[PDB]
Amino acid sequence: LPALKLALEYIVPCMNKHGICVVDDFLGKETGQQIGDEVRALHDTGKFTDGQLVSQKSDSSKDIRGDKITWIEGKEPGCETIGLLMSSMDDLIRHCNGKLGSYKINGRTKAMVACYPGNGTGYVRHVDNPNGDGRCVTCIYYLNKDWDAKVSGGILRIFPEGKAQFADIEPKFDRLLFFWSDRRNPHEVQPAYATRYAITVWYFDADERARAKVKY
Ligand SMILES: O=C(O)CNC(=O)c1nc(Cl)c2ccccc2c1O
Ligand SMILES: [Zn+2]
Repeated sequence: LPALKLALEYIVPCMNKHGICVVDDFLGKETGQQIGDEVRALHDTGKFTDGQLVSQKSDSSKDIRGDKITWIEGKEPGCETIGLLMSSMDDLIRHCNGKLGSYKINGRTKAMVACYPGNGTGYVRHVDNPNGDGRCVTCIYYLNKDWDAKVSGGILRIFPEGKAQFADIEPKFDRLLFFWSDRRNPHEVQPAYATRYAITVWYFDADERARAKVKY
């Protein structure tokens, strides 16, 4: 489907009504696989950090670390398909401008590739942008083939601001996700028992970002 059709007939209305939207088979198998290879290459070549310090025991040899990350601009050699993913995300956002709430997106962060090693670590409940730093939309792309939460866990659980119920999102291969970055979407990553890859990009609202500068 053309970016515009997907955006106008689904993303725009979905976001305004739910603020949490999922798009499966975003780029297709071939492209998704190539991205998976680039991300795996980054890992195998030691480009990721050692992982978030989860448990710092008296002894450091036994320390437990979680999600590993690496920032990608999208033009570096070996990550061009990722840059392509980022472009696809952008073209999609552009077709939504003026329709995603009253926000006016004028920029984004670089891509943050994250890898949960599968040692039972997850990510505590949190809000991406709780202090109004400009980020209005969180965009996540998953690259995990044949991922079964019942077996590997790693489920993304979001707790919509008012609703009681929460939404469980599986980090399925070639899946794209959109959700408001503010306090309306507190979320967390349940313990992952298998290698879990995801690529995140945050979009900035023009006004919020402009005055964020003031307050720093
Ligand atoms: O990956 C997922 O399905 C959900 N991930 C997150 O919500 C998430 N959020 C933040 Cl702010 C960070 C921040 C740093 C590293 C990983 C993060 C992460 O996976
Ligand atoms: Zn988050």
